[PDB]
Amino acid sequence: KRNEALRIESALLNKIAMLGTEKTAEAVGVDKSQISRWKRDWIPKFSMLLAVLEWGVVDDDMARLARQVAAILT
DNA sequence: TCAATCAATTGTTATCTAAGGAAATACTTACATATGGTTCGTGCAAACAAACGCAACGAGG
Repeated sequence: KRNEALRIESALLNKIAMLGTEKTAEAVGVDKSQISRWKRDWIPKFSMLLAVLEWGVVDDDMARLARQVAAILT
């Protein structure tokens, strides 16, 4: 669960970074500072919970690989 | 016939220099209320951070 927690934290932080701390705050309903500080404080803890809760999702690179394979075959 | 001087009792102070050895543990007021401090998540502005566009400069041709 340790490495799953690390993976989930990395995926979450990547999603926030891609969407944008400012944009993520605007969509969530908080201030950019709140997202910036959740990234430091709770995202690791929530990530460990997800690792235990077994909510891990497919890594996006392998997702792109699967999409490409499904396009090439079909 | 009082007091200056001996005499026994009481209290204070002293007993070498270094190196090793680690310390311990009984002896239980309780329930309620006011207040206030501390922790925590938030917002706002400030303070950094990335990545360009433009212009000036200074070397190359």
